[PDB]
Amino acid sequence: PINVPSGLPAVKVLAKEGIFVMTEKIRPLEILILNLMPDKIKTEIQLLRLLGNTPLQVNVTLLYTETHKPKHTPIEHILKFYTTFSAVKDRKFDGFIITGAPVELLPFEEVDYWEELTEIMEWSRHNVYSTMFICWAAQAGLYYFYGIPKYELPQKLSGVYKHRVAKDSVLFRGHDDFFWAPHSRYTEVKKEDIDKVPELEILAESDEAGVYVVANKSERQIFVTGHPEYDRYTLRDEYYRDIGRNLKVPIPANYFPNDDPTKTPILTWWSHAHLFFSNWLNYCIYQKT
Amino acid sequence: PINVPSGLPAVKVLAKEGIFVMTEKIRPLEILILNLMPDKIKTEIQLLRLLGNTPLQVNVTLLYTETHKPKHTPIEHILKFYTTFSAVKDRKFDGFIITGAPVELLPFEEVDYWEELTEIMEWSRHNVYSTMFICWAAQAGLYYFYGIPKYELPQKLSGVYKHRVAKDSVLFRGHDDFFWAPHSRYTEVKKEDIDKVPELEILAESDEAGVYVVANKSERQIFVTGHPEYDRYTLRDEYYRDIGRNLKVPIPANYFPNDDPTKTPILTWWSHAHLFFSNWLNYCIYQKT
Repeated sequence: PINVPSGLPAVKVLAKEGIFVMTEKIRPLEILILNLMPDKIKTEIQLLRLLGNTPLQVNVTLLYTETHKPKHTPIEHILKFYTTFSAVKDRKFDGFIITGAPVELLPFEEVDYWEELTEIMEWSRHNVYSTMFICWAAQAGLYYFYGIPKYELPQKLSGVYKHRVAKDSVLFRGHDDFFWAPHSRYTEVKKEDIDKVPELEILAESDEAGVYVVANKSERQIFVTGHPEYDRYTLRDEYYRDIGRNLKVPIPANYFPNDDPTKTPILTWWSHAHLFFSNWLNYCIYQKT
Repeated sequence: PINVPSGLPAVKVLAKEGIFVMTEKIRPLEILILNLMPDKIKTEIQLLRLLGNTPLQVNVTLLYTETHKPKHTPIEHILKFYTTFSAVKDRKFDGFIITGAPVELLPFEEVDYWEELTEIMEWSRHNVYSTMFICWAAQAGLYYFYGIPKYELPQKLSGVYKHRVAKDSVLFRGHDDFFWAPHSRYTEVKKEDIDKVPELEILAESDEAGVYVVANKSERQIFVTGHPEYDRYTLRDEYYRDIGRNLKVPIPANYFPNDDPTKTPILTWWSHAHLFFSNWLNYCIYQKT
């Protein structure tokens, strides 16, 4: 069902979970991913897992900035699998995901590649049917399209938080009254700013985590502040990493049994993640363009 | 997406939840429903809700026994919308749902229409790709195909119960470690009987509710002992009904806030229900026949 570049690590990883990606030649959906994460291989796997759960054919195209300051991912992988804005200016896509980045703490305009991002964002307004913006990207987009500013939090929001649906959307078909989603970020946007923009609507939120999903009335722009796509272990690995660097930090919230980091975490947000991305593909894209 | 008979009440009901059924003329999936419930209109709505959540086209055919002893549903509705085994012997279907019935307390062979049911069940072995059997039907089928007997429970199992996945299946893609499903029945089948039949596998179970989902190795037969398709209110209406008949009975388990029947119930099993029926349609049927 989902099609991806030939040697992508995700193929063999996902193959282990019954998810058989492919690498060969109604029409398939064209889904673009602008991967801004530091661990690009992990994020690929997490997103591809959810784009594949479906009977629709998806073709995935992996995009990067021409500005590369080497973070985690090695240069070879980006060179092999990733393309630039220039090679896709001229195409149109049914969907587009712009992922998080570890960049919350700078003003938007003082990010290396804000100007590139801006051109791409603007382009997606016209060449992508529905664009989804995750984590810091939600903030970048809410800011660039609607003037919605971000704010530093007293401390880091890191854990799994409980949410409710604030406004009906097809995106939340199949949801229970309450669901869980991970958040991991040092900044936030606010109901009170968003509330001043009629084009925007708050679809889900959390008392602990705040605004979670906001969207256009047409749902051609969807802003997600958390990380529904994270693995059971994602937060744990981050925790063990920081602790191993002798940094003192909070145990992620509502994640570890009894808040015990040796005791393995309980997976509570898979259902939401899967429903959410299926609905996007089926309801926000396939049945609309 | 989902197609159904012209005047079905479900059309207008589901239309209220954005689910636009249809009534006109890859090919559509042919899904047969043998509705044995006493409230046939309710069950239609509950099942159609979950068969429709999908990008695949489904055509639904509503089947009944030629034996009718009038329960709840009026004769006019059955006469208008329902057809008999004879009119469908000759067709083949991709999927088939056989629903519950209020019949647990009789031996199988002393049910009015066991012999009709038996002929239909046998037929589905050959003319239906994947057959799903719910509530009492799970028991009828487990019994008829594998010799698996049912047992009376000390008291009635009535509530929402927590479950785990016991064996991996595509049916449970997107599930959390633990999920909820309603059960409402006076009888049960047992791990210990099922365990003696290699063709069977237990896919989900509950410590409180017991065996929940069992299946063929090919998943061409799926047995569900609970009612994932129930509305928020289904258990409440049953409760108010029985209490109004001055019958003393248990408050349904894990359903009412604080076990208070005026306080409205919290919907906790929608996610599971939706994932489960999507997976059936996508993974157990569409990608196989």
